[PDB]
Amino acid sequence: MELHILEHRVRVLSVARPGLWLYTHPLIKLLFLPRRSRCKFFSLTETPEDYTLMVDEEGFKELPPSEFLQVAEATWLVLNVSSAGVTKIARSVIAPLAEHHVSVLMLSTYQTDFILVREQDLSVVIHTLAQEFDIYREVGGEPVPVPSPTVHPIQSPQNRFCVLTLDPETLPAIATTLIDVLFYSSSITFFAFSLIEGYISIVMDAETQKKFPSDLLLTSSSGELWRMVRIGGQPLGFDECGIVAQIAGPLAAADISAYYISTFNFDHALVPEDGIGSVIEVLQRR
Amino acid sequence: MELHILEHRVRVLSVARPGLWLYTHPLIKLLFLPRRSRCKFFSLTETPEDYTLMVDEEGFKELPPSEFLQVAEATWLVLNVSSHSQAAGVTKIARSVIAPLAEHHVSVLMLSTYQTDFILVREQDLSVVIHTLAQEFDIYREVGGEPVPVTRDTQHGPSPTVHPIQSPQNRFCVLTLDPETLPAIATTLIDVLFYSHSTPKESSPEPSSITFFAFSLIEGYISIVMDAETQKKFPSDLLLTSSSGELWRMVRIGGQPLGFDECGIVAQIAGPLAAADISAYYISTFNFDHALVPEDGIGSVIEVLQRRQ
Ligand SMILES: NC(=[NH2+])NCCC[C@H](N)C(=O)O
Ligand SMILES: NC(=[NH2+])NCCC[C@H](N)C(=O)O
Repeated sequence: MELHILEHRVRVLSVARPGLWLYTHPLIKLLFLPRRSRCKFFSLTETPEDYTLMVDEEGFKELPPSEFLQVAEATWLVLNVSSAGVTKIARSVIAPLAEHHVSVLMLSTYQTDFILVREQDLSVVIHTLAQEFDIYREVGGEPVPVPSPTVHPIQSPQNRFCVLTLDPETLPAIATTLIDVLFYSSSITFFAFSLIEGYISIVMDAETQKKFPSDLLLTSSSGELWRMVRIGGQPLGFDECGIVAQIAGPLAAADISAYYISTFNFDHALVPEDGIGSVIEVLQRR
Repeated sequence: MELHILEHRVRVLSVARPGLWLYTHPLIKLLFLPRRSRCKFFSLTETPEDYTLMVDEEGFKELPPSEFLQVAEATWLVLNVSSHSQAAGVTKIARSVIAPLAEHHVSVLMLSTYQTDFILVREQDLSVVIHTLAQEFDIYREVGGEPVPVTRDTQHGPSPTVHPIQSPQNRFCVLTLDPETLPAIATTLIDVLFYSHSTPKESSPEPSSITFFAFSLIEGYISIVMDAETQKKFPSDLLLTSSSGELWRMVRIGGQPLGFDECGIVAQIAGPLAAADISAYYISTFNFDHALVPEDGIGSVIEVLQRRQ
């Protein structure tokens, strides 16, 4: 098993909903126009609270400072396990990093699971994981060999979610709908779009999927729908460890698959829709 | 022949290039989202100076005031002559519409599109317009999308002058599009309009290039005026031309910003072009006027227009 430190230096941002209009011009650029910036890591998540942006240093330069725009304190590095679910790395990655006081942010996409850590913790990350993983650093597309735990409240909306991908050539065909959804539109709004290393991933409501032109959004498991578990009552911050470990741990022990996405304020786990009853019950035992 | 007063009340605006960030949200909406606006008249023209908007009262509400937004005084009414019974465009109406309105001191704004030629007049001038044109035209007013017969019914700018002209070397296309195919060109249209390098604002009788891009959605119909080089950026089988071979040269009519009060600017261009039977589309922007003539006729046009007095 290999751990890869990817060639991305990511900043974590919050755009306040009343001030999204101001970032329309830079965000349209990052969403749709790859020749217009050197951005290679772009992730946008809409929640009721805010729009969460995970973006590299180059994409970060597109976004001017304002009262509507929060920036998390550190530069984040991106981790990836190779040879689509967080359950499989709960014991090997998530729990050991939580135990060694390394704070994470999660980004599950259609393609793979990204684990983000702060630049300051890389030495601790390597030390913790060098024994189990062959650790590689991505340079020029080539692999090169190298704050107190709390039980958090959980809730599940009735929304049914799809984890989707797209042929990068067909992105222009969904542009107007994606613009409409993002900038102009128990229930909780959740919309995630990411463009990472040319790969498109979209997390979407079943009702929102109806708005898109047919036969463009692709998935290997068509009709596989996911229920959301929202994690935290208060805003979670970026210092507290063991939050992902509280969720992925019991789910791995029950052998239930999960996507995991961290927003600026809250954590979000996606579980198979018919297994939601088992999931709530399993997590109730912490 | 008939003259139709269309069912539109228009405001004329200028968004300065440095203020594009503030207006991207309202502009994208008006361009691509017909369900989210009651707007039935939207015209956007990119120049090096600005973005000129001609928009109805409903679309006008989407645009908040700022140091980057300039709005003309008047509410404008839209006139149209359907004439298909020889030279094309505003040349068809130079003698019948444009010259008489100038003589009776009615200031105009022109918007030639793929479909037809729109003549914009200030609301306060409608009585004079009808009186000037009733003898030649059967005048109708659009009410609920149906024609209704019209039987009822001081200068504050600079003196009329001969305005300096220049002809940029760009080759322009007048294009339409199936409205159902607008989503397919959206990203390219966005890229061209809002994210491209434009020609500097800072003389030449024939400059190499000027930035000029016109898009309009009026009563469901799309019109695009575009550089021939710019056309290559778009996907292949979507833009519709109706021309095989010959394109259009711009004559920019300028000097000082033309304002909205001086009359006889369109007349001093369209009048001689009619006398020389040259096809002309004519687009007014916030600051300047733009005549499009057949590219092979450009030498004749310049020669004709330099005999103005
Ligand atoms: N803003 C957030 N979503 N914070 C929670 C992320 C997970 C937490 N830092 C952990 O290491 O377990
Ligand atoms: N802003 C302008 N483009 N003004 C010039 C428009 C033509 C002028 N008002 C005329 O009646 O002849």
